Amino acid sequence: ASITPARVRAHVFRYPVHDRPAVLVEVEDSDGAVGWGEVWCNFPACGAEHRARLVETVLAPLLTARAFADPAQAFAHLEARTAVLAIQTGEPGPLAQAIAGLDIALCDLAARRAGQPLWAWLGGSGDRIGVYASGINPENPEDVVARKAAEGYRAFKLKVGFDDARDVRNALHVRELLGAATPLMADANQGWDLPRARQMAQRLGPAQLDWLEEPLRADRPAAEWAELAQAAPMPLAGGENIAGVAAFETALAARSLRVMQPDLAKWGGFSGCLPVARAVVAAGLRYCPHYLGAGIGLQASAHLLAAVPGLASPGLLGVDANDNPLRSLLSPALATLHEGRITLGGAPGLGVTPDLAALRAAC
Amino acid sequence: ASITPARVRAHVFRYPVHDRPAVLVEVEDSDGAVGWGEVWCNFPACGAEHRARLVETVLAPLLTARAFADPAQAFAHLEARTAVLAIQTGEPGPLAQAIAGLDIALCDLAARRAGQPLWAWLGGSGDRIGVYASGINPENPEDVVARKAAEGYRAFKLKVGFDDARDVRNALHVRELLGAATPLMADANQGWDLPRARQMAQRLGPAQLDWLEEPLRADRPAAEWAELAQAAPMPLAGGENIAGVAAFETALAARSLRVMQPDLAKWGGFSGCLPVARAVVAAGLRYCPHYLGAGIGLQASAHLLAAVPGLASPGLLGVDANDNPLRSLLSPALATLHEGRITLGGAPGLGVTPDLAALRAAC
Repeated sequence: ASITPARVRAHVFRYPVHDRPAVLVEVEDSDGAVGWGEVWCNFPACGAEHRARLVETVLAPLLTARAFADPAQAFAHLEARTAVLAIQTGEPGPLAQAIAGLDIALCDLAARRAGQPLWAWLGGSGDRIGVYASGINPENPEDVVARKAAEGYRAFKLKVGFDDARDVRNALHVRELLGAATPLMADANQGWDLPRARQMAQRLGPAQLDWLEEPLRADRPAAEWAELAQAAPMPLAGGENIAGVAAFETALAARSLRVMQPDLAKWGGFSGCLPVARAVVAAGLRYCPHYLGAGIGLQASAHLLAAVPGLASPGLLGVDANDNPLRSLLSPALATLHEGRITLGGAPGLGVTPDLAALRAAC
Repeated sequence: ASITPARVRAHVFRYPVHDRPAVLVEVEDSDGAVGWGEVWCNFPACGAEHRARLVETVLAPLLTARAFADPAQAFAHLEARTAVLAIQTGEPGPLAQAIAGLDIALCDLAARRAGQPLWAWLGGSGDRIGVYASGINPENPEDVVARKAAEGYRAFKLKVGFDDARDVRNALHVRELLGAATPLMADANQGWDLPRARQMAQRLGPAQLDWLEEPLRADRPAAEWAELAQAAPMPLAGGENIAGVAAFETALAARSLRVMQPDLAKWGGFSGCLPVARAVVAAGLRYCPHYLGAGIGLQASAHLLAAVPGLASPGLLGVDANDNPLRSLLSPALATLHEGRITLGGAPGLGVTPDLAALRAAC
């Protein structure tokens, strides 16, 4: 059955730690069914309100003007109808992020209406996936690692790109503290230039990392990346800052990044990321999503990972290691964490319906 | 005399007509001196608040933490220090715009301190410039053209791209009305694909247009612009949606566009646009800016055009044809409009200081 959006809304939340912002969107069909989704908005710090405004004043009008055979058709329609606007305003990101969020909501709506958990609706056959503690801070990792390993995590990702000396210390130390079986990862957030990247890569090798994330700016020429891949001892990862089928297609063909990390709440949602995840896995590469926002986006990625678990190189879902009620409050699956894994269950859709009253009461 | 920003505030205004938005910025010197600027924000309709937030939460701190030899240096610092944030968020536009507005204010501040009108500061030798009624709607062109002619306008630009047949009717009709010596332009706002532009550029030929603006999306590969440029009877114009030094060099390298129109409030400000505007005129091409925002940005554009008069063909500053107090209450140069031309006078800086209190009241 087709989807006829009748009411579309965006809700902004901000939990103070600076705070953790969140943009939740809800789509209501004319017949009453409802779907929920999240819009990436960690940066800038003030972008949450703008993204929510985009959803209500730009996208919503387009969504409630007709019907759509399914989420994918609505995605293409919203992309096509804002292409020029994106060029006029220079806001490819905000528009992509608002559209991604809306796509998760529509898929949630569709799946909830079909009576299937999102992972099944997406073609998956299992609901259990592994995870990893993402974003561990450079202060003293081994400390936060232990807490998480206690919570049930069996994979961790340290943050480097600050002080070459310190970072290398944390990597090797945590490696020793964990053992040799535990997968360990590092994220530099586009913090290095080619020269420094080549060096840190080499220096990190002993840490036996599963991958080195964004060692360079996504901006850098493909050629610089190619050179770093060859030179580096571990596989490179990126995707958080890649958007569009063409962009992912180019990175995929280059094979400089052996771990692709598309963020469904930042671009494409399910309609866009499902096919790129499939392209990555089929190319022999590794698909490992991550979401550092509220629970809805996390649940969403969990369902997608379940639908595309990888073959020879299974994938893990990155869960923000930093405290944040906006995640644990809207991500029931995290309660199943046991032995580095979680199970999504069979609740139709995302498996979570935000309690708005309760969310603002936590803010 | 170096610049040492101390306080940077952004004020948003929305004049109900849905409504005309505006974001004015004021940078206060360490000596108490003040400079004013404008940050482009026509689209999306909800984008004004976000841009003002960017100025106060992201650019202000960078700006007020050090000193700068001149505005150009502060400009280069702001771009470099936000390059990565642009990637992470996909907001190259909002950031460029906020940056451009702040450059306009730093230059305004510098010109005032030197006791000079911005045009003189930019190294200009005259203050008299031509203008054109810009953005006449397709419904009844002959009517508003008559009205604007009565107001003092001796050049006009029509909006096209909606309906092929009606557009060529309007184009030719308005040409008849105006006679022949009167400059006539047309703006398609990236509304056509290559084969349609070729077709229309041909059918418009008899209107004897001075230039066809944005016939294709700014996105299109050089090959499509190169082809259209050859097939078109009139020259092509663009710039509204070209940002960055590298993008203009590319446009310049091809010369498909013979009329370059950088929007100093959208990108680069004076620090960025003066060089490209001078480069355009020296390369034997026309530099015809236009500002459809509020008065501050328009005055800023008039000054730049005065500083870069033109050699081959006299540059023309485009003024919004529709009513907007946000523009009229802040652009006194218009009160000198006589025989399709205005003069900036010797008043320091932009030649105007906004009356926030008054403006809010008018809203």
